[PDB]
Amino acid sequence: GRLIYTAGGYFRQSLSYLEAYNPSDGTWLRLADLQVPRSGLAGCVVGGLLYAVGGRNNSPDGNTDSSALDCYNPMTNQWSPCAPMSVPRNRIGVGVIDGHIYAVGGSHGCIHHNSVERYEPERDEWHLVAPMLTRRIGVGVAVLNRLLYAVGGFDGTNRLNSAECYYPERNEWRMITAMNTIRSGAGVCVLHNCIYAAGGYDGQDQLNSVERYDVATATWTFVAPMKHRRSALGITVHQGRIYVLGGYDGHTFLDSVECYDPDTDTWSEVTRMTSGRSGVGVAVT
Ligand SMILES: O=C(O)[C@H]1CCCC[C@H]1C(=O)N1CCc2c(OCCO)cccc2[C@H]1CN1C(=O)c2ccccc2C1=O
Repeated sequence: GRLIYTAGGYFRQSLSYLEAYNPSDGTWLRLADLQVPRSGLAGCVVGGLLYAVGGRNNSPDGNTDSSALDCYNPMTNQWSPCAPMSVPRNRIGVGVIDGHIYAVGGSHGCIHHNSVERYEPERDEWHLVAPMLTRRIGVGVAVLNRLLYAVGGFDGTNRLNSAECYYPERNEWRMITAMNTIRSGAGVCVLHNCIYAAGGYDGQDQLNSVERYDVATATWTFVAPMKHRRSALGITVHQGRIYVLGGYDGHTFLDSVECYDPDTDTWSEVTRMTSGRSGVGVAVT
């Protein structure tokens, strides 16, 4: 009985919502709020515990980029703060290998990070690893074949279609094939040995198209597009299906949740969030 957790987001100001969707019965749970409201964060799971990483607190009182790591235990319904990152990271990407959380790219004020760092839950310590070849904010991250892929984003001057690949054992980055479309704030995940890149922003318009990286052929190819255009969308996989949650379409903050079936190559709206939002962090446990 794994649930889809969504944490934080933005709608007029940065949000503190933690809510859990159940794809079996379609119910939404109302869990303990984040201690600090955050947008542009990322979510992940290690050892049955949900982690909220980075982001930014937009309010009427002002703006503050977050270096925070906070840990949620579904058994206790309690948020506990963890050791902070070396620097604040808004519009962050996150991935997990051997129960270690990688925090990739993002912004602090005018700075656009190429730097990367790794968290050890057993020691409660962050440590820097080799930096990315490109500065990326709004970067999508995916873990495949025990390698951490960084996909798309924004380097301060240009929106990016390029992508690169981290090698944990060698501690080095390597550029892979570039995407068909330029994407910042895309939903990036792994399903059936492929990296999917859904939606995002190309510089002009928000996108509904989805493309899929195959490792053997080393090529990106398009699959069925989403019903609604969206950037800054939450994304995850649950029982062999991709779920995209919310986002921004240039005018509206979406409450819509669409679900991809790779067998039929079709998207469909499975539920709606309790309110519309963009820039959420998502994970499953
Ligand atoms: O971070 C920010 O300074 C804030 C500024 C206020 C709007 C929210 C937030 C933002 O700008 N976000 C959301 C996070 C995010 C992102 O993070 C993914 C990890 O969770 C990756 C790529 C792009 C974005 C953007 C998308 N976005 C909007 O929602 C939006 C609304 C109105 C005008 C322009 C924009 C826009 O550009």
